[PDB]
Amino acid sequence: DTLCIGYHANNSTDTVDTVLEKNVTVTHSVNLLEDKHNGKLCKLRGVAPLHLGKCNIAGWILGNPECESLSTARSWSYIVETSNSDNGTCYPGDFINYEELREQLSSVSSFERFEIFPKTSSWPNHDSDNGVTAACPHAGAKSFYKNLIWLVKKGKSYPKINQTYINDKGKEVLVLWGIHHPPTIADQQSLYQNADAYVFVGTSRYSKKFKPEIATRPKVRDREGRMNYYWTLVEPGDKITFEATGNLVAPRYAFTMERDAGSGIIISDTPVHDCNTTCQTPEGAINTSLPFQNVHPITIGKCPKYVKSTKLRLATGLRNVPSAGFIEGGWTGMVDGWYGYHHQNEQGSGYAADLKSTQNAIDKITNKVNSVIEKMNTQFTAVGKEFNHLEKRIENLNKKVDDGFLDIWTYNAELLVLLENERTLDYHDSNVKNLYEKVRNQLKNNAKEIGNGCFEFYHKCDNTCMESVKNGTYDYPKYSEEAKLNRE
Amino acid sequence: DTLCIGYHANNSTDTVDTVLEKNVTVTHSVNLLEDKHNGKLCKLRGVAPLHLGKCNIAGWILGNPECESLSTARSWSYIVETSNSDNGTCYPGDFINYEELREQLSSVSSFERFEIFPKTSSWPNHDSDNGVTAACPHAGAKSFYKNLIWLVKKGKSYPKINQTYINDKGKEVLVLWGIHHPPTIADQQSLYQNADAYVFVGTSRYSKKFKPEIATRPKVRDREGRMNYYWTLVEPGDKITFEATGNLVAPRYAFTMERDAGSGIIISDTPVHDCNTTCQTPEGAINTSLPFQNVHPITIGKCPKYVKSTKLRLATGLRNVPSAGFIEGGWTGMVDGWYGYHHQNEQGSGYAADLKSTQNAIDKITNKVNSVIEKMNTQFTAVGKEFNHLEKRIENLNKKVDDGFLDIWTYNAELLVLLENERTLDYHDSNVKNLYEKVRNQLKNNAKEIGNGCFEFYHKCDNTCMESVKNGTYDYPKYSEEAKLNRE
Amino acid sequence: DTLCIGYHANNSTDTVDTVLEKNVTVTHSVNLLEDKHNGKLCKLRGVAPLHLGKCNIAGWILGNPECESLSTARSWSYIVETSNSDNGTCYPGDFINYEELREQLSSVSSFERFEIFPKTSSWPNHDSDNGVTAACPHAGAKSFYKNLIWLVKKGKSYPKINQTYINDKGKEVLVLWGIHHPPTIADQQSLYQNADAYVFVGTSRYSKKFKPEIATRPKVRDREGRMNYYWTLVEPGDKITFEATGNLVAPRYAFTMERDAGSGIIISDTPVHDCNTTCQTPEGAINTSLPFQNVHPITIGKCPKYVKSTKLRLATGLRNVPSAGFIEGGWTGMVDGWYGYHHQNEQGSGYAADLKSTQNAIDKITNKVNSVIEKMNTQFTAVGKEFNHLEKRIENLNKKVDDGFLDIWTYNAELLVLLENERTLDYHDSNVKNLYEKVRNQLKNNAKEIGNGCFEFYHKCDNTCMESVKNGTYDYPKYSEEAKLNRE
Ligand SMILES: *[C@@H]1O[C@H](CO)[C@@H](O[C@@H]2O[C@H](CO)[C@@H](O[C@@H]3O[C@H](CO)[C@@H](O)[C@H](O)[C@@H]3O)[C@H](O)[C@H]2NC(C)=O)[C@H](O)[C@H]1NC(C)=O
Ligand SMILES: *[C@@H]1O[C@H](CO)[C@@H](O[C@@H]2O[C@H](CO)[C@@H](O[C@@H]3O[C@H](CO)[C@@H](O)[C@H](O)[C@@H]3O)[C@H](O)[C@H]2NC(C)=O)[C@H](O)[C@H]1NC(C)=O
Ligand SMILES: *[C@@H]1O[C@H](CO)[C@@H](O[C@@H]2O[C@H](CO)[C@@H](O[C@@H]3O[C@H](CO)[C@@H](O)[C@H](O)[C@@H]3O)[C@H](O)[C@H]2NC(C)=O)[C@H](O)[C@H]1NC(C)=O
Ligand SMILES: *[C@@H]1O[C@H](CO)[C@@H](O[C@@H]2O[C@H](CO)[C@@H](O)[C@H](O)[C@H]2NC(C)=O)[C@H](O)[C@H]1NC(C)=O
Ligand SMILES: *[C@@H]1O[C@H](CO)[C@@H](O[C@@H]2O[C@H](CO)[C@@H](O)[C@H](O)[C@H]2NC(C)=O)[C@H](O)[C@H]1NC(C)=O
Ligand SMILES: *[C@@H]1O[C@H](CO)[C@@H](O[C@@H]2O[C@H](CO)[C@@H](O)[C@H](O)[C@H]2NC(C)=O)[C@H](O)[C@H]1NC(C)=O
Ligand SMILES: *[C@@H]1O[C@H](CO)[C@@H](O)[C@H](O)[C@H]1NC(C)=O
Ligand SMILES: *[C@@H]1O[C@H](CO)[C@@H](O)[C@H](O)[C@H]1NC(C)=O
Ligand SMILES: *[C@@H]1O[C@H](CO)[C@@H](O)[C@H](O)[C@H]1NC(C)=O
Ligand SMILES: *[C@@H]1O[C@H](CO)[C@@H](O)[C@H](O)[C@H]1NC(C)=O
Ligand SMILES: *[C@@H]1O[C@H](CO)[C@@H](O)[C@H](O)[C@H]1NC(C)=O
Ligand SMILES: *[C@@H]1O[C@H](CO)[C@@H](O)[C@H](O)[C@H]1NC(C)=O
Ligand SMILES: *[C@@H]1O[C@H](CO)[C@@H](O)[C@H](O)[C@H]1NC(C)=O
Ligand SMILES: *[C@@H]1O[C@H](CO)[C@@H](O)[C@H](O)[C@H]1NC(C)=O
Ligand SMILES: *[C@@H]1O[C@H](CO)[C@@H](O)[C@H](O)[C@H]1NC(C)=O
Ligand SMILES: *[C@@H]1O[C@H](CO)[C@@H](O)[C@H](O)[C@H]1NC(C)=O
Ligand SMILES: *[C@@H]1O[C@H](CO)[C@@H](O)[C@H](O)[C@H]1NC(C)=O
Ligand SMILES: *[C@@H]1O[C@H](CO)[C@@H](O)[C@H](O)[C@H]1NC(C)=O
Repeated sequence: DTLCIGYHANNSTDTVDTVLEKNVTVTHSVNLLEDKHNGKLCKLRGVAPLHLGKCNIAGWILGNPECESLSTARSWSYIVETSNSDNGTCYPGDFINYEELREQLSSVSSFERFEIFPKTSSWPNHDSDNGVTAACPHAGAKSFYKNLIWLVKKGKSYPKINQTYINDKGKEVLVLWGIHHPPTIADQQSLYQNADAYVFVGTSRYSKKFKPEIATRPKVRDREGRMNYYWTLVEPGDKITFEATGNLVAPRYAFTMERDAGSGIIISDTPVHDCNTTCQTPEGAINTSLPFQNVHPITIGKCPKYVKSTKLRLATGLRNVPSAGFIEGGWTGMVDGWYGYHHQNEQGSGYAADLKSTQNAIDKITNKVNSVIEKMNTQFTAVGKEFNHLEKRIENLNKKVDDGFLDIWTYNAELLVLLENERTLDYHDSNVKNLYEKVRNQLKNNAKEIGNGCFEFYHKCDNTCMESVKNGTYDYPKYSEEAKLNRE
Repeated sequence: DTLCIGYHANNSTDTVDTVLEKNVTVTHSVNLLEDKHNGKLCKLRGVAPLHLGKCNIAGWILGNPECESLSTARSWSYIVETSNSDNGTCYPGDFINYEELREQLSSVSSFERFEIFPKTSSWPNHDSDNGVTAACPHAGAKSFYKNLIWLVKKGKSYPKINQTYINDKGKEVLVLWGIHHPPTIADQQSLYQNADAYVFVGTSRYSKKFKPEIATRPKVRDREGRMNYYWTLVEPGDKITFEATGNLVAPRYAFTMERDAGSGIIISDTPVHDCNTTCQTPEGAINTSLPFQNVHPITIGKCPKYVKSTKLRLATGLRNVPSAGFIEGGWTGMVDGWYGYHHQNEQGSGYAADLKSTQNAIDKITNKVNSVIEKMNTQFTAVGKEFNHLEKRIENLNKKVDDGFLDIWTYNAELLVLLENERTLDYHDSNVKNLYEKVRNQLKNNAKEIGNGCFEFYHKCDNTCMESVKNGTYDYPKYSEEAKLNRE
Repeated sequence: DTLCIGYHANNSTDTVDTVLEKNVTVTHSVNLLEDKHNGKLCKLRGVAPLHLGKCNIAGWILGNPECESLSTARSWSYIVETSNSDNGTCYPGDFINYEELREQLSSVSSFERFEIFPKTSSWPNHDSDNGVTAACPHAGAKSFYKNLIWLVKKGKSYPKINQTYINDKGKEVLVLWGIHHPPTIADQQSLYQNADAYVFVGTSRYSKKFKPEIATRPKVRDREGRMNYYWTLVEPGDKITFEATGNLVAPRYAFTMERDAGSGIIISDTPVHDCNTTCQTPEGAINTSLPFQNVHPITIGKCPKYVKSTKLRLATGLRNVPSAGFIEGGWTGMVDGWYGYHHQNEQGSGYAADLKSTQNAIDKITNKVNSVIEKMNTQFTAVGKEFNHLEKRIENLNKKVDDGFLDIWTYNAELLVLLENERTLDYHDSNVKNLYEKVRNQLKNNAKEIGNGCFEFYHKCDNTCMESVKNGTYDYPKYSEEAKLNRE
C-alpha cells in the first residue's frame, strides 16, 4: 500500500501577506499588531493617575473654586484632563513657562500641599479676607483662588512684604505666586497706594524682578487688568525671599515634592478603573506583550511602537490548501500536529502527526516569533509633548521626529514580516521536503515515488513498515526480494 | 536530438551589486534612486508658489519699495527667494520672532492685503506723508515701506494713538507694526516731542509693552537709530488695540489669512515654469514614484527619502552571461521572455520562451519590486528648517536628527537592495532549477542529462516531443522501447 | 577505500546566536561590538584636546585665579572638564546663554588671548587696581578675574565709558563682559556714585540695554550682590561699542577665534596621553573599524553607533561539532582551510583542504562581513548635548531622539546579525552540499553513497583517484569494468 507525506490543513481563513504573493491563507498565525484596547484609564506602574476632571492643571495648582479634591494619589504616574477642561486660570493672563510646570508635575513620587505661609497672622497689617473677585465665582458671591492669597492694602498704607522661608523639610519645595497688572492707574492707586509698585524674588539659583504694565485691554471674562503666574523650585537647604512694595498674589500653600523621570499628560473622557496597567493611550489602556500597536500614536509607559499598518501577521502554520501528498495539498483528516504520515497496514488508515519532527519545528518556530518580540528593547517614555503659540519651529521639529520614526517603523515592520513570512512559508516546504528525503534514506530504490509527493511500497507489510520508518531501520535487501516481481 | 534549458541573455551592461559579489551584470534592473531632476521651480499641489524675486520675506511683508508685485498666487504651496535676496529690512534692526513669521507664512490657503487702517484720515492730528528716509530710496528721493506708516508729530504735539480694530472678517488676521529707537535724545525730542515714549499693544491672547533704547550705534546703511518689527495674530471675533504716546510705525495694511499645515522656504535662482509637481528640491522639481533620492536633502511635499548612495539598483532580470545549457550561460538567440527551451524536430531549431513560467515569475517579481515602493508611507513634510544666531543647540539637534535618518536610510537601503538582490539572483536560479526538475518529472530515466544543464533524448521524435513537455504528458514506457538500444 | 567530505572543526568555544537556534558554537567569528576601550583621553583628529582640570569653562574664559594654563593647544578638538570642576563663576550669578557659549567654544581652529583693551591707561580717570573681592581669593588677599576688569569710581566721580574697538584682525572676535548688581542702594552709591546706572552695548548684528536690580538676596559664597556675564561675536570689519554710566565689568582681554563645525564637551577624570584618535567616549578613547559599540552612549568624532546589546557576533566559520562525513560531524584532523577531502590510496590517510573552493568561499564571506561595516556611513558628530534648568521639554525631546536611535539600532542590529547568521550557517551547508554534488557530477553511478555523507569507491585506485576528483576528469566507462563485480 501507499505511504503519503504532507501536512495538516485547517478550516480557518487566517491570511498573511508575503512579498512574493498577496492575500494567501495560512493555518495558524501570530498577530503582532494590537487593534483592540481596554477602553479605560487605569492604574499604572503600581499607582493611580491624577484625574483632574472638569479642571486643568492651571486651575488645580491654583486650586480653582470649581475644582476640589484630594490628590488622586499621594503618588501618581500621569495627569489626566477630561476632554472638556474649560476651567483654569479663571482670572485671565499668561501662566509663564506653563508648559514647563506641566512637565515637572506630570509624575511625582510624593506630594503634600502644606501651608508654608499660613493664613493665620503671617500677614499682619495687610488684608487677606477681601481679595476676591467675580471672575471665579462661587455661591454667586465674590471668591478667589484657594492656594494663593491676593493681598490688598489695609487702611491707607501698604507695608512692604519681607517674607522668607528656609527649606528645612528635606525635599524639593515647589513654590508659586502671582503678580497683578491693574488696568488703570486709578485701580492701582486705590488697591496698592503706590504707583512705583514692584516685586523682587530672591533665591540662590534664581532671582528676578517684576513690574506692573498698567494699560487698558480687551475684556475677557469681563476682566480688564490681568494676572501673571510664576513659579520656582527651591532646593534642599536653599532659601526663598519675597519682597514687594506693591502688586502681589503671595503664596499661602507651597507644595512638598519629589520627582522621578516622569511621563506626561493625557486628555480624554474615558472613565477611571482599578485594573493595573503598563502601557497607556488616550483612548484606553493596553495590556500586551507585542512590539507594535496602531490604536493611537500618543502613549505613556513601556510603549509598543506605533505603526500605520493594519495586518502585521506572522505565519506559524503552513500554506492552507485543502484542495495524495503535499504536492496536491494537505489533510484536514489530521489533527494536533503539523507534518505527518498517512500509512496503511492490515488495520491501516492511520493518519498521524510525526511528533519528533513537529516538536523540532515548533521549537524553532516559537523561538522565531519570540525573537521578533523579546529583542524589542522597549523603555519608559512619554511620546506626546506640548508647545505653545510661538514655538512652532520646535513643534514641527517634534513632528518631523514623530513621523520619521513612524515612517521608519512601518517600512521596517511591513518589510520585516514580509521577509520572515517569505522565509517561514518556504521553511515549512523545506522541512517537509527534507523529511521526504529522510524517508528516501531508507527508500532509496525500494519504492515507487509518484509526482503527488507519495510512495507506493513494492511489497506487502504490516505496521512493522511504519515501525521501520519511525525508527529508520529498514534491512533493505530482504525486502527487495518480495518487491522483486513488482519492480520487474 | 537535444532539449536544452536556460535563460535569455542580453546585450545590455546594467550592473547591480550583491552582498556576495560586487559589480555583477544583470539583464534588466529597476533603478530606485533618482539622479536626475527637471531643473525648474514648479506648480505644486494644484497651486503656484510665491516667488519673491530680488526681495526677501522681511521686505515683501513690509512691502519694500524695491519689490512690487501681486501675490504670485492667491494660494501658494511654498515661498521661494532667489539666491541673491539682498533687499529686505532696509531700515536696520531685528525682526522679532522673524523665523516664526517665516514659518507661518510658508503656505496659505488664502491671503489678501487689506487696508484695515486706511491712509485716508485714520490719523487726524498726525503726519502720515513725510515719514520717509534715504535708507530705502526711490527716484533718489526719500521713501519708506508701503505696508507700514511711520507716524510723526504734526505741528508741536503728539496726541496719543488709541486705534482699535475688531476682527469682523471671519478669518485669522495677521497684523504687524514697527517701533523706532532714535539714536539720540535730540532726535527723539524733535520727532516725537516726548522722552517718556512707550507703546502698548492689547489683545486677549497677548499683551506686551515696548520702550525706546536711545543710544548711539555703529552705522549700517548709514542709519544710526534702529527699528524693531513685531507681529500678531488676532483670532476671529478678537480685538486688537494700539496705544502709543510716542514711537510707532503703525500698521496701515493688515492681512487676511488662513493657514493649512504648510511647508517651508526654498532659496535658489531656478526659473518658474507651469508644469504640475508633487515633490520639490532647491535645485529642481521631481516627478517620481520611487522611494529614494539623492539630489538634495532639502525637500518639500511628498518627499522621497534622501540617501548618500549612488547605485540602488534592484535586479529584475537574470545574471547576464553570453559566454548548451544554463550552466554554460544564457542565450542571446532568445527574445521576449526569460526562461525557455531550445528544441529540435524535423523542422527544429526552435528557441522559445516558456510563457506560463515566465509570466508566473514576472507576476511575483513585479509584486516584489513594487512592494519596496508601495509600502514606503511617504507623507507631507518640509525637511529644511531655520535657526538664528543664538539657537545653535537646537540647530545642531536638528542636524543630529537629519543625519540620523540619513545614516539609517543609507544603511537600511544599501543593505536592503543587497539582501533582495542576493535573494532574486538565486531566485532565478532556483526557478530555473525547479523548471528543470519539472522536466525530470517526465524524464525520470528516459533521457541522458549532461553537465551543461541539458538533455539528450534517447530516441527520435517530431515536435510532439515538445508537445509532450509543454503539456507534461509523456506516456513513458512506450518511448523506452525506441530508447532501448541507445540506453543499452 | 573511501572518499569523505566535510569540514574543519576546531577547539574553540566561540558562540553565535541564530534566530532558529540559540547559543550555538561556530569555529570562527567576527565580533562587531567593542566591549573594550583604551582608558585614556587622547589626541584626536591631529590635535590635542583642551583639558581644563580643576576649573570649568565659566572659570577658564573668565580666567579664575585658581585656573592658570596656556590653551592646551592653539588648536583643539574638544573640551574636557574633570569630574571635579567646582571652580567656576566664583562670584555668583547666571552666565547668560552659558550653554550656548559652551557650544561655540567646543572646538576652535585657532584661539589667541589678546589684550584688546590693555590694562595700561586704556582706563584713565577710573580704577582698575582695586576691583577685587574675597569671593575668589589668593594668598588670603582679595583677588579677581584676570580676563575681566571690574572698574570702580576714582575719587568721587564716574566718567561715562565710551570704549570702542574695530575688528581689524581679520577674524571672528569673541568679546565678553560682566554687569554688577549691588545688593543695596548703599553699596551702589558708594561704588558707582550713581543711582541711574545703566549699560549699553552696540554692534551691527546686535544691540541691547542692561540695568541693575538692587535687592537683597540669600548668601552664596557669602556674596549678596551678584554678577551677570554676557558675550558677543563681532564679525570682521564690524565695530563694537560700550557705554556705561555705571555698573560695568569691562573686558581687558578679548579673544581671536575661528570655528569649524565642532564637537562638544566631555566630563571625566581619565588622564591625557599622546596617542592619536578618531573616536571618543567619556571613559576612554577607542580605535576601531567596527559599526557598533556599547561602552558609552556619549561620543565625539566618527562615532560607532551605540547599542544596548552584548554579543553581536557574525559567523565566518562553520557549525562547530567534533562529535565519516559532514552528516556525522567535522574533522579536527584538518587544518588551514574549511571544506575538504579525506581520501585513501596506497600511501593514503590524506586530510587536505580544497583550496580553490575554500578560497572561493572566503572571498565572498570576507566581502559579506565587510559589507556590513564599509556601508555604515559614519560621520562627525557630538551626541551629548546640554540643557539648563528650564529647557526640560527640549531636554526630553533630545532624550526621545537618543533612545529612538538606540531602540532602532538594537532592533536593527540584533535582527540583522540573526538573519545573516541564519544565512551564513546554512550558506556553509549549501556550499558543502554543492561540493558533494560537484563530486556526483563524476560519481553519478560508480560509487556507493552512505548516509554519513561519504563515498565508498567500487574499485581500487592510487592517488590518481584524487587526481580525477581534484581535476574533475574521470573517464567513467573505462573504469567501470573494475567496479563491475562490486556493483554486482
Ligand atoms: C495591582 O497592583 C497592586 C499594587 O499596586 C497589587 O497589590 C499587590 O498586593 C499584594 C497583597 O495583596 C502584595 O503582596 C504582599 O505585599 C505585602 C506588602 O504590601 C507583603 O508584606 C506580602 O509579603 C506580599 O508580598 C503585592 O506586592 C502587591 N503588588 C505589587 C506589585 O506590589 C494588586 O494585587 C494588583 N491587582 C491586580 C488585579 O493585578
Ligand atoms: C495642472 O493642474 C491644474 C490644476 O491646478 C490642472 O487643471 C485641470 O484642468 C481641467 C480642465 O482642463 C480640470 O477639469 C475640469 O475642471 C472643472 C472645474 O475647473 C470641472 O467642472 C470639470 O468637471 C473638470 O474636472 C481639472 O479638474 C483640473 N485639475 C484639477 C486637479 O482640478 C491642469 O490641467 C494640470 N496640467 C497639467 C499639464 O498637468
Ligand atoms: C600622530 O599624529 C601626528 C600629527 O598630529 C603625527 O605626526 C606625523 O609626523 C611625521 C613626522 O615624520 C609627519 O611626516 C612629515 O611631515 C612633514 C610636515 O610636518 C612633511 O613635510 C613630510 O613630508 C612628512 O609628511 C607626518 O606628516 C605627521 N602626521 C600628519 C598626519 O601630518 C604622528 O606621527 C602621529 N603619531 C602616531 C603614534 O600615530
Ligand atoms: C468654569 O468656571 C466658569 C466661571 O468661572 C464658567 O464659565 C461660565 O459658564 C457659563 C455656563 O456654565 C457661561 O454661560 C458663562 O458665560 C461663563 N462665564 C463667563 C464669565 O463667561 C464655566 O462654566 C466653568 N467651566 C466648567 C467646565 O464647568
Ligand atoms: C537693496 O536696496 C539697497 C538700498 O536700499 C541697495 O543697496 C545699494 O547697493 C549698491 C550696489 O547695487 C551699493 O553700491 C550701495 O552702496 C547700496 N546702498 C546702501 C545704502 O548700502 C541694493 O542694491 C538693493 N538690492 C538689490 C538686490 O537690488
Ligand atoms: C574653588 O575656589 C573656592 C573658593 O574660591 C574653593 O571653595 C572653598 O573650598 C573649601 C574646601 O576646599 C571650603 O571649605 C570653603 O568654604 C570654600 N569657600 C567658599 C567661599 O565657599 C574651592 O575649594 C575651589 N575648588 C577647587 C576644586 O579647588
Ligand atoms: C473549525 O475551526 C474552529 C476554530 O478553531 C474550531 O472551533 C471548529 O471546531 C472547527 N470546525 C470544524 C468542523 O473543523
Ligand atoms: C483577499 O481575499 C479577500 C476575501 O476573499 C478578497 O475580498 C480580496 O479581494 C482579496 N484580495 C485581493 C488583493 O484581491
Ligand atoms: C527683612 O528680613 C530680614 C531677615 O533677616 C531682616 O534682617 C531685615 O531687617 C528685614 N527688613 C529689611 C528692610 O530688610
Ligand atoms: C521506536 O520508536 C520510538 C519513538 O521514536 C522509540 O521510543 C523506540 O525506542 C524505538 N524503538 C526501537 C527498537 O528503535
Ligand atoms: C541591444 O540593446 C539595445 C537596448 O536594449 C537595443 O535597442 C538593440 O537593438 C540591441 N542590439 C543588438 C544588436 O542586440
Ligand atoms: C566594475 O567594472 C567597471 C567596468 O570595467 C569598472 O569601471 C569598475 O571599476 C568595476 N568595479 C569593481 C568593484 O571592480
Ligand atoms: C480710547 O478708545 C476707547 C474705545 O472704546 C474709548 O472709550 C476711550 O475713551 C478712548 N480714549 C482713552 C484715553 O482711552
Ligand atoms: C497543450 O498546451 C497548451 C498550452 O499550455 C494548452 O492550451 C493545450 O490545451 C494543451 N493541450 C491539451 C490537449 O490540453
Ligand atoms: C586550540 O586553539 C587555540 C586558539 O586557536 C590554539 O592556540 C591552540 O593551539 C589550539 N590547541 C589545540 C590542542 O588544538
Ligand atoms: C549557553 O551555554 C552556556 C555554557 O557555555 C550555558 O550556561 C547557557 O545556559 C547556555 N545558554 C542557554 C540559553 O541555555
Ligand atoms: C564717544 O566716542 C565717539 C567715537 O569715538 C566720539 O565721536 C564721541 O564724541 C564720544 N563721546 C560721546 C559723548 O559720544
Ligand atoms: C590538476 O589540478 C591542478 C590544481 O588545480 C592544476 O594546476 C592542473 O593544471 C590540473 N591538471 C591538468 C592536467 O590540467
